Amino acid sequence: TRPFTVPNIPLKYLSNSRIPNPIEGMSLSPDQTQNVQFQNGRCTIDGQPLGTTPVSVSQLCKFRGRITSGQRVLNLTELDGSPFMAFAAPAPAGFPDLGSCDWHIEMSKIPNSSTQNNPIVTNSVKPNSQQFVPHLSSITLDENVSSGGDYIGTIQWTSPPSDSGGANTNFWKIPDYGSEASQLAPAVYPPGFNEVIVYFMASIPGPNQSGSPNLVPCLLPQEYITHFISEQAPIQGEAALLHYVDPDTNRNLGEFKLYPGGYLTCVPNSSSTGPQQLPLDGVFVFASWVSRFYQLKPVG
Amino acid sequence: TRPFTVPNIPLKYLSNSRIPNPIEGMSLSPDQTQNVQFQNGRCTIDGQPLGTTPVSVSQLCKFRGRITSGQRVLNLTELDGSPFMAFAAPAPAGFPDLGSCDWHIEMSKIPNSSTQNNPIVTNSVKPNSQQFVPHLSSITLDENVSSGGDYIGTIQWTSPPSDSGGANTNFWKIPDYGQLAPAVYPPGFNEVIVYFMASIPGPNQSGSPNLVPCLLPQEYITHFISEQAPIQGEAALLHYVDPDTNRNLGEFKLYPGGYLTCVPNSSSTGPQQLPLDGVFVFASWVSRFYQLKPVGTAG
Repeated sequence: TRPFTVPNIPLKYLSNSRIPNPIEGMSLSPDQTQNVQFQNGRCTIDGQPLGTTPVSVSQLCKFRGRITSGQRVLNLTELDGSPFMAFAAPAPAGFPDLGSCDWHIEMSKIPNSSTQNNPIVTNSVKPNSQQFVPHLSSITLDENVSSGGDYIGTIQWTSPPSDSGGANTNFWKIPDYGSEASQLAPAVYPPGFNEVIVYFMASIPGPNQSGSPNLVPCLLPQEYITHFISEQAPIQGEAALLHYVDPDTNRNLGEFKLYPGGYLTCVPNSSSTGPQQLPLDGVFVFASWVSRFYQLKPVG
Repeated sequence: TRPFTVPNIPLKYLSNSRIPNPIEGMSLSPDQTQNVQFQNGRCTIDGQPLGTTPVSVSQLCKFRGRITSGQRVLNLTELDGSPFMAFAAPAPAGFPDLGSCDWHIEMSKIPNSSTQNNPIVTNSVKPNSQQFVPHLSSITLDENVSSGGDYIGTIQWTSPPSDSGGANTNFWKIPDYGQLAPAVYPPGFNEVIVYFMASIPGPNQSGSPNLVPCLLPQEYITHFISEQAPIQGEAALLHYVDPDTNRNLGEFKLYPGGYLTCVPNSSSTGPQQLPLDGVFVFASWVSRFYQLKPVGTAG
């Protein structure tokens, strides 16, 4: 019976699980009653990935598809060029889940066949548009692509969403996949007992209305998810009790519950306080399996 | 004593350890006896990173530094903005080690303070140029930078090196940094080093796939760093296993230094022939003299 483990690595060295960028911080949701329905960075702690969650940071917040010369319709594939059908997920593995914003994308043809010239095409996507239908293997870009072929790309930068009545960037949202998308990873809610969900923050370039850090929250560092996928440790409680340990002094900085559904909660010591003030060079370590009744020591 | 293990994940879901890009293939070197001296994707199998090798794909083939408005000199820090300690490493952790090419980069100021406009600045670096001195904590870009500040970026695309008598792109080579992980040689007994290939955008003179080689999947390196399994022989005998049938598809030696080897069954055949949906499984610790069953189709 394989014991449950999380990777023995300091947080500051681990990747966000919605964008392939280093974790800079832990944060609460602006409203702490708020639910999230992220499709990337979703994994049960016995190693079942949910929604669009890929295995590797190398497949995270990427898209692949065929576009016809001088046209705007990207016909989406899996990132290996395999056909995608949404029988089990809302979009291909890795597909971005960055809601309430415009995507300014970069991409290039695969494989390379060129002997000179810049292979990079920049373009943009309004995921609130009606022909944003990744659930049907299709999205339409804003500008025509001169050279047809097999394109792999990523979100280069984000901006507040178009045709939204001047709404700000809001990375706590996900896109509409459907037009109806049925295979979504379920929303996650704060599960009672004074507990709030903890989010791992990373920056992506892009302007926003406040001229502030452009931060994407996720539920779990990607390397945790890859661990769980390889390990497949059986769940033997209603939640996994975790310590955020300073690896130099061996001292516990905070008690946390990691629920079987793959989200982490804590009790903040106040609103002036919480995992926001914790250093980034701590290590999460499994203590024991507890019930959901289990009451945590306030953090901070 | 944590027994030695390798992640239970098919190769095709894993990342290159020199570029943050999915593994597409295994390949031998152009001369199959040639040494390599990659600074990224270097890690002992008991979990010691070597060279610039980062822990995460998130930090891989990336740079950060300060630029003054109207200058070309990028003064390097670590990726979190902390000073580069020039003496522990050849370059900040995750700094690209792609030699024998021009780098066409993209970068942006961190943190964002902007309310409109595109934040991406593009630019060029000749790593073979005079002022490519990362060891001395700076590189010089080809184009002036309008707007000074703290920049983080990556290699967007590669091209054959400038000022090189028209040499091709050679991803088997590193730049001169101006404390290197040591060179890796085939160890003998007709063993060749096995390389894991990923695509980065860019033209080459062959007009063919633009593939970077690396010694280990990054997820393998991250596991070793977490597990720190003690080394209990001169080599970790591995099997490349088809997880559907438990079929053994080939025997490999994983050296403590962090390179994989096989014996190719002929000059034109070997690991390049293997499917990418296998899993590497630790079998046993063996002596460096252990003779591998040759891999690949018989002559």
